[PDB]
Amino acid sequence: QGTLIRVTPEQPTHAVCVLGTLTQLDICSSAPEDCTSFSINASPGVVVDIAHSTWPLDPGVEVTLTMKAASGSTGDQKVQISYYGPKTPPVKALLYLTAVEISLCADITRTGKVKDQRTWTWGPCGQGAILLVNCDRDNLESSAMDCEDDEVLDSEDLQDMSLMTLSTKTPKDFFTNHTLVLHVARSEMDKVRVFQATKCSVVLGPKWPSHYLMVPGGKHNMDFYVEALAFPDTDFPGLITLTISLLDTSNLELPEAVVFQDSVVFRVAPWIMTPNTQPPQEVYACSIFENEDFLKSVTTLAMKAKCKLTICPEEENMDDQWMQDEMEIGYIQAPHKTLPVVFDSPRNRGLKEFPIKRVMGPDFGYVTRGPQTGGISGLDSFGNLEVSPPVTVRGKEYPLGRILFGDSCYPSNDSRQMHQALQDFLSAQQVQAPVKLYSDWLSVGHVDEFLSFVPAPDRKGFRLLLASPRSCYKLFQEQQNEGHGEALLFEGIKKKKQQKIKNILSNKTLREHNSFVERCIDWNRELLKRELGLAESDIIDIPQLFKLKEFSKAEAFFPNMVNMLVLGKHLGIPKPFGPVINGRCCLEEKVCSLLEPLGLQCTFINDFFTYHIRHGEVHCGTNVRRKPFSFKWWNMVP
Amino acid sequence: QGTLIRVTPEQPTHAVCVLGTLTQLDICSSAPEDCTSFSINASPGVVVDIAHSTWPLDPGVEVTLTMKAASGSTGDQKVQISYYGPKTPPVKALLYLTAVEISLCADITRTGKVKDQRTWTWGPCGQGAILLVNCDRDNLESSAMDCEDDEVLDSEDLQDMSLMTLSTKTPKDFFTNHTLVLHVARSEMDKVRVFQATKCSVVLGPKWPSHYLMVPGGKHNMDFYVEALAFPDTDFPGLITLTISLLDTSNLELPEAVVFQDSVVFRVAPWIMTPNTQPPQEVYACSIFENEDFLKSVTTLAMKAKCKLTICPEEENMDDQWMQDEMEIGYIQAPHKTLPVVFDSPRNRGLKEFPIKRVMGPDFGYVTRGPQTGGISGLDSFGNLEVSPPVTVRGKEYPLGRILFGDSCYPSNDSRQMHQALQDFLSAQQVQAPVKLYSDWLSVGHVDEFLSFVPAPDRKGFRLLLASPRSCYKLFQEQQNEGHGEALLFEGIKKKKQQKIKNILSNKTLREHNSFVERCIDWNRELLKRELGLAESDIIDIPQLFKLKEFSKAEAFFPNMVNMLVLGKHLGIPKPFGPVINGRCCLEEKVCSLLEPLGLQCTFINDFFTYHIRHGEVHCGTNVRRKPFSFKWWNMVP
Ligand SMILES: [Ca+2]
Ligand SMILES: [Ca+2]
Ligand SMILES: [Ca+2]
Ligand SMILES: [Ca+2]
Ligand SMILES: [Ca+2]
Ligand SMILES: [Ca+2]
Ligand SMILES: [Ca+2]
Ligand SMILES: [Ca+2]
Ligand SMILES: [Ca+2]
Ligand SMILES: [Ca+2]
Repeated sequence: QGTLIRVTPEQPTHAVCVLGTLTQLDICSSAPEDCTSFSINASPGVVVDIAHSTWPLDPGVEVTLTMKAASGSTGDQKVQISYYGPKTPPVKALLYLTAVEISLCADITRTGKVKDQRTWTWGPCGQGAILLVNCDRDNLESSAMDCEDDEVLDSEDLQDMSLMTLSTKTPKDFFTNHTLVLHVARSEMDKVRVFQATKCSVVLGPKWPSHYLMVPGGKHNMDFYVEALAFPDTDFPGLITLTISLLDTSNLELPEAVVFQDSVVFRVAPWIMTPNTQPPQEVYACSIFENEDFLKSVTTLAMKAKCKLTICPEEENMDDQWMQDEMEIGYIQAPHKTLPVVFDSPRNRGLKEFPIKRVMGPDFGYVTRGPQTGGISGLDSFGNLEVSPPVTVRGKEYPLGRILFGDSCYPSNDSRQMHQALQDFLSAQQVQAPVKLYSDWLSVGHVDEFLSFVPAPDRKGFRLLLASPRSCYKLFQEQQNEGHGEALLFEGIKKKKQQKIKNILSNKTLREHNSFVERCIDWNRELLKRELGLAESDIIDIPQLFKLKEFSKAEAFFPNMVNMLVLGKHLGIPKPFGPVINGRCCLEEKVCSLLEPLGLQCTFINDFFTYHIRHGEVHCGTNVRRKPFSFKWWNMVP
Repeated sequence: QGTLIRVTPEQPTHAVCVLGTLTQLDICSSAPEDCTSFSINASPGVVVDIAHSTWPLDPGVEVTLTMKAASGSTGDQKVQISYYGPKTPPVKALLYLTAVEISLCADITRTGKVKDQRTWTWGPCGQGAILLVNCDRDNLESSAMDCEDDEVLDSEDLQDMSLMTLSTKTPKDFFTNHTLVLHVARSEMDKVRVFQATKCSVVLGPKWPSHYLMVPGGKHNMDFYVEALAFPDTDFPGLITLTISLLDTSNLELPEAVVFQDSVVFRVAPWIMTPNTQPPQEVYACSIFENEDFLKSVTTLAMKAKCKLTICPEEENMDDQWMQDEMEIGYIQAPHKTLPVVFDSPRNRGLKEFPIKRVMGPDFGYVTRGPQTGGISGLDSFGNLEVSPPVTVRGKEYPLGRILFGDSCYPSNDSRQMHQALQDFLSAQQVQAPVKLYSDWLSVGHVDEFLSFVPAPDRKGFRLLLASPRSCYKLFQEQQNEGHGEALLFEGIKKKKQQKIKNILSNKTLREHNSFVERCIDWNRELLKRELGLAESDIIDIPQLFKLKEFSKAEAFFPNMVNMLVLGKHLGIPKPFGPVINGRCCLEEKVCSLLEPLGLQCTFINDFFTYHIRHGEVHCGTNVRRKPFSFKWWNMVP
């Protein structure tokens, strides 16, 4: 800020001046009469500026003091104002000043180093410290997030927290007559916790919003550790402001008087997803009855992609094989710390405990949203939550991509949507600027059922894959044209009725159902084209047929090959069991023919009696954790 | 959006094209073999563009159709694609198109007239309709806001609502196979209500988020009337989006298929305050026991300022004389309608019914916030809510000024604040960008106790007034210097102890208390200087003394003259009853000497045994409604 010091010849004044503050002098308000003019002398530590060697006494003349260094003792710098007139012997008003340093410091340049306007600004030319939600369990002992209680129990825990340092320089007796208090608005106290480091004891938090600091005179440095307890959300834009106030306590009869305030503003780091184009690090599945052979194929694939593997046994599954749906593995990121965090869906089926019990842990965060009992729908399953690779759309850059999730085309009595709380949560993270797609036409309702993304060595570095009946018809028609109309879809499967290409192509109901699906998909195609700035050369159609079953909702006619596992270049694609022609399933060949030229290795995994007949595939039965973007979210300008 | 139409020689295709849409053609995906090249002929209503007179058949060649006018009948425009090769006789794929107009229209230029990107943008170069919260009572009958029920009862009510028109142009039989639906996200349905005008019946609202529209083929225009039901707030940023979807219902077996969507986005108009610099229109007070003479002075003043007058009798007051505190009169503003709206404080003392019963009415809105029973504090009284005149601060313009309200310097066990719900509400209005000041040091705790603003003919067009002990000391000292030390403050008052200037100036405790107040005020001075971009020449000090009573909180030593009524140039200033010197109270003269040169007329109203001894003055016992800014809030860029 600044302060106006009001000087008089009545007697001397005493004031404090915090270094880095603009201090100002009111000279004319008590200049005695007889007087035209004034002069200023000051001790050598005080710099005096005058705009608008002695000056006339005009009320809009401006005088400012700054102080080069902290006072060694009270009143050790002096200012002397001398009023005089044509025939008037000079009179002196005296000002005794005490200078001090009060620097509340934090990582506002975002480099791991703590060294007027306290605002937070995005971009690489911007400013403001980052703060992480301390939502992992470093505490080996119990089952709660670190930040739910009032204590630092491990010292590891401090690595997650943000460092703020108060740095004072004062006369030795200064806190005789002054006290410093640290504080946070009541508005924000339930979202941050602040520990004083001496070991560590809480000083600010949900229970207390202010704390008198115990600070010795001289040069002193006090270290604070800060954790956030809430992600940005609909009712929290994600800034937390911490303030240091300096109080004058000189008069034992009067109340304390504020002399100086400074702040730092923190922005709580958002939860961020990883697209399939990000290198994989760890893979997840369930093990259930008659599953074994699916799991070896997956194991083989992980191994080729360097990935840690992780399975969930039937004692914990409770029959729930759909590892995709209960959770999503994202990250949070600060200059000093980056760590994965599981977004745990309120789906709450058999896998309900898996995210809490097995995933949340040392350097592994947890978050959840929406109602935990009831109020939910299939569209809340995280097979319906994906994210694009980075894209630029008509000049605006989405360096972390854009979250995608499925929705209906309009709300009705029969329509489903992802719960508002999740949608609200995802938008509040800002940096991935969610897009709504149309998936309610699918029986299960998930965007993973009609799309996937894969890395590609050229263009923008990926391909959007989309399921395409058009493409499967063209392929099958082609095969009929070269004589293979007799070929049998479902060849090699027992307790299932083979069907010939000729009878498939002639089936008019099937051709109708697929035309309706073609429309549902094409709608999303243009939608993705617009909202991700894609062109056709970014997109590849995967031959895929559907059918309409109950409520005229759409299921996969044969294994949904786009519902694949993407481990870098190693694809784990469902086994279509197509019509076999010249030794090979023509589906597999068509796919390979589209993906192998991009460096991709296609492994066809058999999921037929395990997952496909249960209305899901490989992607639906697995999950991946992947490398965080290198791009720092705070450099975006959402 | 756009649509991709996929053409084949297999058979002809049929499609709809909404005018103003980019329609695109996939030619290569089924071009028969034998074929190098293609040509396009089309009926005269279809415009064909090709980038990248006959063209080679390359998949990245681009073909787009636009249509000049609505179809008179189904398929009345044709496109014919001819594939051919070196030795291959031409083959034709046929596309039959139906063009239609679907224009959902609203006042997006903000001029009272309804005639791709559906976003709302601020500023005078921006775009997006405005929508008002229908929070008045045009319904003469009952006591609820118009918008709480599901019906339009008066036709006057429609003047408050916003007009949206659907404008279609189709073949006569078009809605044989297509249906239009109007909708709003479930997220927003509890905040808007939409009536179809035929008279008017609700079609969208809290209970229903979609509605099948009954629309004849041909040229038709359907009128909708929209009201909002919620102001922008912490959980509502203030946009409401209404969408028209076009569905294909051709196939009786398949589900409906979306063909086209368009939207309009409305922004719900914020509640806006009026500073004292805005011309007055209506004045409010109470009448109580032994009040009569206060009320005549006020009546006289209103009359000179052209103002409607309005009083509240003791049957309704219930002893509550503080008309300032229970309410604040602001406005809401759309291009088609502007109307005042009372913000009604949760204070809920004797005047509790006055805003509901007597102020809310025909072209008079109502709003309220915060808890209605308990949870409140004195700082929630609207003597603690003010607004500045328009100001520019370091280049950023605040054309409606900035709300000011009082707060503590930091939260403690003894501190008070205005309730979070009000603070949140005020910030959510955006356009007045509230500033927090320090008022908790006052016993009562209100910013009207230390500041006021008044119009001024020069400079920025106002003066900030601030209470100033400094100034009262200087004045009194001056009077002692010219011999009048003997003069008596409280001269002319019975049952009150006169005190001489000499004994006042010598009273060291009083001089101490006032020094502490001087600091509390000076803190706000710099605070206002910064946040309103003020300079000293914008500010005038009003001589005023205080004392500290209970919890060392500050009360007025003599009637708080800055707690005045401002009716344009006609000021209604409390009667200080100062020491009388040369026929006149020197306080009154000092004030007059500061204000009369700005054109201001100072009337000193006696409120001493009526209000001053009850810890409030003229401003505290009254209220004003004033002319809305002419500047349209939506032209701001907050
Ligand atoms: Ca802890
Ligand atoms: Ca931790
Ligand atoms: Ca769960
Ligand atoms: Ca950790
Ligand atoms: Ca997912
Ligand atoms: Ca109504
Ligand atoms: Ca109305
Ligand atoms: Ca009330
Ligand atoms: Ca009205
Ligand atoms: Ca007010």
